[PDB]
Amino acid sequence: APRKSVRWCTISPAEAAKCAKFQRNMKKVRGPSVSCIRKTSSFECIQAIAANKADAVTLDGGLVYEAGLHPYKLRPVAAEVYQTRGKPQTRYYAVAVVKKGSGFQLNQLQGVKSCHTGLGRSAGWNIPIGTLRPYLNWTGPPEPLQKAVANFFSASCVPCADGKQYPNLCRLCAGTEADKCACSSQEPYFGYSGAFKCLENGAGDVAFVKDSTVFENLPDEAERDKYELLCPDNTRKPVDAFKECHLARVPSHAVVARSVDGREDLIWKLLHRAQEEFGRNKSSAFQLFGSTPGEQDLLFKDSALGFVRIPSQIDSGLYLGANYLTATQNLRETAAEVAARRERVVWCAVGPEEERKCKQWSDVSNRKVACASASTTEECIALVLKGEADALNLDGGFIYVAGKCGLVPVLAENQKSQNSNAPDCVHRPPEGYLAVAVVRKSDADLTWNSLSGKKSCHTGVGRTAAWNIPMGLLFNQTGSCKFDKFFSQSCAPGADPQSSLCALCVGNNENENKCMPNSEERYYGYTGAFRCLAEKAGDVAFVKDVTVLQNTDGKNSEPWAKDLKQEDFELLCLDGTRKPVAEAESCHLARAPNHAVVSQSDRAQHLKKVLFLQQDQFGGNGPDCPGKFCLFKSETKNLLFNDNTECLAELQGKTTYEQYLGSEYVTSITNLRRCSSSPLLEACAFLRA
Ligand SMILES: O=C([O-])C(=O)[O-]
Ligand SMILES: O=C([O-])C(=O)[O-]
Ligand SMILES: [Fe+3]
Ligand SMILES: [Fe+3]
Repeated sequence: APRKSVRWCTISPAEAAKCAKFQRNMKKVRGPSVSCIRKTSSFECIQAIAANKADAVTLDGGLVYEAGLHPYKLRPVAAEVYQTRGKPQTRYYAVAVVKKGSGFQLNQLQGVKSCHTGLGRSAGWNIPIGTLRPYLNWTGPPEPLQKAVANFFSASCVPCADGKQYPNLCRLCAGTEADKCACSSQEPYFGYSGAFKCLENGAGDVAFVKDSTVFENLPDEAERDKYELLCPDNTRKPVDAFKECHLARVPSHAVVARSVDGREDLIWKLLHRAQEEFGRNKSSAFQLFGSTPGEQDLLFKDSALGFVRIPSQIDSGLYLGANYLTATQNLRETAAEVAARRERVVWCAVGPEEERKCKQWSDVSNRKVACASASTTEECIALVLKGEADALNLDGGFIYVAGKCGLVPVLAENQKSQNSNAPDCVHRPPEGYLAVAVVRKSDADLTWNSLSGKKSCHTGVGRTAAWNIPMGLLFNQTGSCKFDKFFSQSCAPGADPQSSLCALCVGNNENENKCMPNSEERYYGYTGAFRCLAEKAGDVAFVKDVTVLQNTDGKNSEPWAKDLKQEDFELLCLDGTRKPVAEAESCHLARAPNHAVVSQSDRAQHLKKVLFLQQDQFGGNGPDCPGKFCLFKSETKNLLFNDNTECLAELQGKTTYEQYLGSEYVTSITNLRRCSSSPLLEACAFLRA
């Protein structure tokens, strides 16, 4: 029944002390007990936490990165919230502060003395150095980055820098005997504030710090006017114009904990009580976000508004973002590797079969396209968000998720529509597809109004024609969020493997991977959803009209398909009526938006280019189509794109998910959410907050 204490990790005496002050006042307030361990650098704490010696530590974005790397695998539990000069924030701008009357611009730092927070930190190293890589004249990875920087900066103070090999790196650092250049507050030039004393005490010429460090030290606007900011456009701007004059916007410091058995909630309990009891002028007996003048930013960031709990799918990569991640991974890659990645396009393929086709696409494209893969669509989208993949075609349902996370639709699928299959396609307005409810002509008993307790087949949970269109209509007539109870048993890949929804599913061939939301599940997709209805494992199938047409009347030859005939099938009309498959225009549940390709608004243009070429080579009228590759085909498995796609068309203006999906559907998707939400949809609300 009782639950233990959080062992907080400290890096230097002063910090140990404050930590003790913290433990003290905490028990005095009969709140969660703390313990204070002692190491000599955050790098040491990461190790200490990973080896189960400590439990938490506040870290800078840059170290969050290091922490989440393999051997350690830590994860950000809570993020500090900040000033903003406006609305509080979990992001800050890294900047380069300089004195007025020094003349040099950003592209002229060669030979200057520089003061840095510490080796490894966002705005004290990762951001400025990455920005200055182009002037470093440095090989790449085999050659130590430090050997590069040390040669550029005439002398600097970069705490934790191997001053033994690179003495120019520690040169300007003040600090007694072995105190000099320490990776803690021992070294007086450590952190946003030391980087500023090192600047202000005229020891260096430029300081790479946070957007507020100046104001944190110069309360009087007169003091400030003696300083300026190096803008990335080789101009200088006043210290208060950081929104415009910044090297970059990094994510806030965070409290990291182990990934397995890290006691996240003990940690959050602690912090929650601490803010409430000692945060913003709660107390006077102890102040959490305040430190001494000899040393600042002790334990946490002085004057942080508090913390926000970080959701649980969120790992360092998702936390940092593509942008930050890339630049950080960039300082550890050669110019060629970097350059390579920026020009290829990395598709995310979902599950085993999509990846094989992806591999073919790769070789046949002479690697203009490379591949990445994940078992589930959300996993692909996360890859798209960490920046490991660049795009993936998605169904209305998930276009919505992608959008909620800030990805935009690039181009949309255009099935072999019907008017003039001349060049129209790429400019043909996407016309969507009719979602329908299909039942066999046999069970003539069955109708819309008698679906209750019958068995059902679904393409997948989260998808338009299956999930989103019927479920949204039923939840209407039934007023209940009990989705797994409406239909007797069902198959809807992606559902709880232990719920009724996963009951009718079958897994792959030797029946493993039952219910998985990918091709492994034989009943996944519009095809699988139909097979289900057809192998008599289900009574009603929710797919788009065409699905019937493309698998009956010999068209599909797979054992199950072969003998089907469009005649054996009918459509359940909303008004209880029944019409044959072909009648669909007068008996559909709804008209959904074509699947569409999505990417970060960043890559969209490049992405569009490559896609327009690739599809011109192996597309619907691709010259090397049957020849060496057909992008839009896969033997009815609908791999990567639907097998009836003529081309990937323009969005006709609909450039945001809300515009693309349209008012109604976006709405209709939110109402349902009243019933359910997802860890991704949840992780993104935070990340895009
Ligand atoms: O933490 C740091 O050093 C930074 O943000 O620059
Ligand atoms: O993609 C789906 O599942 C659909 O359109 O029904
Ligand atoms: Fe920082
Ligand atoms: Fe769809």
